[PDB]
Amino acid sequence: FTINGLMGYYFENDFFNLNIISPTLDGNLTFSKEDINSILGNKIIKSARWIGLIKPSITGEYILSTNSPNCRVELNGEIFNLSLNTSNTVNLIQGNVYDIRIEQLMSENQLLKNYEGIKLYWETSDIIKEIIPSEVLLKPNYSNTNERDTDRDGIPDEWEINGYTVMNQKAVAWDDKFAANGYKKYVSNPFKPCTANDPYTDFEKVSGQIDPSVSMVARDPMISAYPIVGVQMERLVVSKSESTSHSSTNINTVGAEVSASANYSHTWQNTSTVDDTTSINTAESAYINPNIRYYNTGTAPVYNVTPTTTIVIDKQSVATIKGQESLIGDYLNPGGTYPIIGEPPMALNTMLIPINYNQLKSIDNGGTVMLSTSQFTGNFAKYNSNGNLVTDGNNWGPYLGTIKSTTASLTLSLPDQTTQVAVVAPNFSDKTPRLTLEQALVKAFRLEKKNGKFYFHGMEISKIQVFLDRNTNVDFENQLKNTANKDIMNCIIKRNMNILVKVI
Repeated sequence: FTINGLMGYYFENDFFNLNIISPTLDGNLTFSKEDINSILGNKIIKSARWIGLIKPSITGEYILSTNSPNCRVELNGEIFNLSLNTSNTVNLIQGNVYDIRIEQLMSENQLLKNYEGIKLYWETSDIIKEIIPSEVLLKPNYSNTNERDTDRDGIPDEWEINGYTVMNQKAVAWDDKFAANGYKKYVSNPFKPCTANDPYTDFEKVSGQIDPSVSMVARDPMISAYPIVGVQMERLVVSKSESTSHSSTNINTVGAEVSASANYSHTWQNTSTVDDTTSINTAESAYINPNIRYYNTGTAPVYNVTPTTTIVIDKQSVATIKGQESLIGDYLNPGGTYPIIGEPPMALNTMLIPINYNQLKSIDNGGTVMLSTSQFTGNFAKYNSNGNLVTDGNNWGPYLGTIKSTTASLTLSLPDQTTQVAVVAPNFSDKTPRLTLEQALVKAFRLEKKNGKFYFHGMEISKIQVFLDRNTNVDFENQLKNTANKDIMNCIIKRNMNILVKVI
């Protein structure tokens, strides 16, 4: 587990006031001077405070110590460190974890670009001395509490407002110098430990402390962390009721007005071409064997539940694809299929769906079989504080709710297929932050700026079309008219802002 060790906090002020927040791999709470070539003179780090947990591997009398520099330790009941070789010890047991802490207060920074180079060793009964391995050390769960950093989530309101970027260290946003090398600025809320309205928190996200499977686009505190299942068909095979195999394509819906929706679905057509060449009365039905596969265009992964799809023609339903909960070959990987292309699809009527002559004459005239996957998802991955294991919690469902109410839509299809994402954004009609169509299209589909030019792997942006919603269409005629394209920095977004994006 990459994210395994103790979380550190450094301050330029001799008495805790923030400056930088970077994790530590283990007992060596260092910060090489080669990782501060972005901070002005204020490299001479002054104080520090490492918090986190600890889970030994055997009940024994441990002794925490460090080379020198003034420091204290809060190992649940006792103070320690300083520099002494004696100490008063402290009992630690296997299977038990212990919230830590490590104050530091060096006044004179004789070390320019101050290495600080603080080392922490622990000696048990046996004369075995060595830096605490990252196998016993663990970071502090930042996951939203139960029922100056106001929200209480490992960040300062100053950084949540004025923003904060994150290199392999994480720190405040410094316009010029930083965005130079190419870094995504983070905007956050101070009264919502999790703006995107999700399990994970602001700090946890940007840092990475989250589900490894989540889509990189889901690493911002402004970009939700949910999945968006759905079901696609690959070929329908109908016959007589005691053969009509048809290969067709599927598409990702983005219904228009005359949309405050965001559920799941998949339009469908029928290749009316003659696959070779070529007896229905009226009082006859039909037997249809269709095969379909799942799709995950969300920013997260699904585990337990298997959503329920609603197949229909015109408006006349036909069958429903009830998903089997508590059973899945392999999770529904973010942007993955179930089964995967590495296996065979799953026919609704693998080895019934009826229809009447009136329906049989309406399914072939044009061609369309709607599959509107409702909105049902199983359990997700919650970081376990004690053992430090991303395990199957207890459901997803009640998570989608708050999301939509505070997040706006946004779909694509650049890479090779479709990718739906949600973008946090308050409503027009007070704690959230302000977002625009740009910054939203910079953390929704990863499209930064090399030289202030919006690009996608080099691919121009003057090579992608648009597909907003009727509302925003006129709301864009207002937003635009007031200004003039080029700026692209006045195109604010609101909740339920249905938006799509093709590509030429």
